[PDB]
Parts: sequence; C-alpha cells; structure tokens
Amino acid sequence: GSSGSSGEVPDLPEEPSETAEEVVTVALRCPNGRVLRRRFFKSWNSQVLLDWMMKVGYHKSLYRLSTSFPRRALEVEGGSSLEDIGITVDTVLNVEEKEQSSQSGPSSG
Repeated sequence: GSSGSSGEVPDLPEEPSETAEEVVTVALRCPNGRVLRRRFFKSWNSQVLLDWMMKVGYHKSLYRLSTSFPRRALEVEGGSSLEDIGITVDTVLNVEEKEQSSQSGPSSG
C-alpha cells in the first residue's frame, strides 16, 4: 500500500453523536435552497466552522456565517468558543455573500 505523492486536502473532525454532552445541532443554509444539519461540540471554536464551509464548497472570503431570526451578520472570534459567542443551544446558520467590491473611485472623509 505505497501510493505515490497524492494531493493535500483538509479534513473535518468526526462529527459528534446525539448523546455526546456539550454538543449542539447546527445547520447551514445554502443560498441555493438546500440545508445541511450537523452536530458540533460546545468547546470547539467558531474557527472550525470556516473549515466546514470550505468542505461543502464555499469559501469564507466569499461567504459568512449569520444567526437565525433575528438575522445578524456574525463574525467568528479567534478565541471565543461556539457557546461563548452564542451557540450554547441548537441554532441555525445562513451562509450569506460577504460584502465585497471589485471597483473604486469615490472617497469619503
């Protein structure tokens, strides 16, 4: 079983169980209409989310994670846990298009 030099690809940590403690149920809502649901410990860091997004086929620099109604543009925190930011209980996320611009000209003071 000695394969040549394969490509490099990231991998997500085996999803937790339904009985596992300190575990919530997060679901990502795609702009296409489909919705994926998965569990995630309450100790993990929002950061892990960014990785899960790149797996489904979406980039962070292209989309962002938002909360449910009231909907609000959330921004991962390099240090705060999922439950620390506000993911202590089952919540629903909505992958929205990040605010970008491929132009310039006007300048405000």
